[PDB]
Amino acid sequence: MTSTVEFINRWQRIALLSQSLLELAQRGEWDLLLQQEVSYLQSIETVMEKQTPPGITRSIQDMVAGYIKQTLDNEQLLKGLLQQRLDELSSLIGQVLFQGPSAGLVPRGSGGIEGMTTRLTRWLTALDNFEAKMALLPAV
Repeated sequence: MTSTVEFINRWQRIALLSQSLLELAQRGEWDLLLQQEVSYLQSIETVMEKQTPPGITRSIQDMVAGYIKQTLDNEQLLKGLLQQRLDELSSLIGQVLFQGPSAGLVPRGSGGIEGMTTRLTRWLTALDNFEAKMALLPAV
């Protein structure tokens, strides 16, 4: 049951990762967001590579759908929080737009803020990508 184990375990990892990253975002610990970033996005992509058949079984789908509720709620709260956070941060760095919930805040950071902005913008658009594409999953 290798594909079963990988599918449920990876959804479990994404659920626990997004939960952890949510708590950290609520506490202001952006450091572990930047670290576990690559971990979270990797787990997302690799579970989505495990395309399960239309006729998925009861227990698998129930546990998976639970982890899907976890990660989509955690990442929803992450998405809005980090959208408003990068909003404020770009306002601190220079000036934010009245509306700019996309990859446009700080075009050339140059110094240490360069990595922060480019990561978290690629991150938010990869979150929105996961959200959308996994909602578009015809067979999970």
